[PDB]
Amino acid sequence: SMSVKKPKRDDSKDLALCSMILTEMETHEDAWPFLLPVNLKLVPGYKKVIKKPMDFSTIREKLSSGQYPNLETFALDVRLVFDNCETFNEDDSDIGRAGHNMRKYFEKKWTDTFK
Repeated sequence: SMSVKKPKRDDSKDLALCSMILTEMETHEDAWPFLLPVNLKLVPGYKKVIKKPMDFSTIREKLSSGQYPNLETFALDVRLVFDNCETFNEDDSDIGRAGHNMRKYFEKKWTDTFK
């Protein structure tokens, strides 16, 4: 509350560490469905169904331009990429399996880096 604060967690490395995680996601072999925005002209149904499209390149631009106020907003966009993927793709498809794998990969890096 006013003049009553928990001890200050060091957040000065968060930007660099989120960049490193994102590099590792970008370079994973199953990253291909997620690297670029879904082409809303060429993929029927995507525009209407997925209210908030997200992809790694868009996260990279937002990161590089100070559009994440803190590490939680960064994790919310990463998770959005995988939540979108599950919304649009069957579990038993290459892209559906890609999303589950990437989410797992992300969550481990996240826990090991910050928890």
